[PDB]
Amino acid sequence: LMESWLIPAAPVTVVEEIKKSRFITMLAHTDGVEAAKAFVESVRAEHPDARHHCVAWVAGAPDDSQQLGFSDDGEPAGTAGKPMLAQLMGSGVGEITAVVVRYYGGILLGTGGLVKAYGGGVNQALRQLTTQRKTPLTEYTLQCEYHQLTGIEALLGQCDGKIINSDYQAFVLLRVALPAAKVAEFSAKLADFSRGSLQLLAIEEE
Repeated sequence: LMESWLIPAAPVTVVEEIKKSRFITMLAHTDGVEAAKAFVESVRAEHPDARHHCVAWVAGAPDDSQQLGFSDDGEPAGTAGKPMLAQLMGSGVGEITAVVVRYYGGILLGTGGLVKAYGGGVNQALRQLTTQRKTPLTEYTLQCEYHQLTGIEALLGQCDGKIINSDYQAFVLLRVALPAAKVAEFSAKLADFSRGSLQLLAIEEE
């Protein structure tokens, strides 16, 4: 992927009136697909009386990792889904999802008309989105002894590190994650803790 990226620091909600109809775009931070799906429910729930609830998202890598998605929910194919996705791709903001909510007003508009209501809707919201940088943790592996477990968890946590997954065999096989800034400080701390016999390694297979 890439070093770091920007993500949403706060949700956004904007509304608009097109030919007596009611379009309400709602943005928000969503890391991963469950997250995206998570608030589609809330926006649907919240507006049962609205005919359509079109979606789109990126689970940001940002635009490097394609955890991209969309949906028309009854609006003419390629007219309520892709348009809003291309805005999210246009923004260059990872980990975000969008929902347009349609309340039919009695007057129907063309294929163009729908595209400017959906694509455009995500466009307006995007003008009010506040962001924040996000440097993802780096992941390494580390084989230690059981009598060093608690000790290592603690050192890890002091370096803003997180123990990803454990494997309890004859020895402990740990998959750790920590800021790439703090690796050298962690290694040093680690070596002093074990008299230089612990060996932290950088993942490779994937």
